[PDB]
Amino acid sequence: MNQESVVAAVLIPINTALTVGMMTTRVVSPTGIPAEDIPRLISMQVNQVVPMGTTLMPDMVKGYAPA
Repeated sequence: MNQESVVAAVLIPINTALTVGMMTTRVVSPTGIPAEDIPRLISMQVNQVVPMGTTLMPDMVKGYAPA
């Protein structure tokens, strides 16, 4: 029951295009966006200032959506 969740590998500001070099996978709680959405978050900007280490949420990304 330990699924890797997207984690701001770096200080991700608001309305900031997400990249593969900005996010990361880590077993954080609560478990947010799946590491499988990492490549789905790319090109997508955040709707909030997400600090480095702050789990990425689905309601914390613009134009985002599950798959």
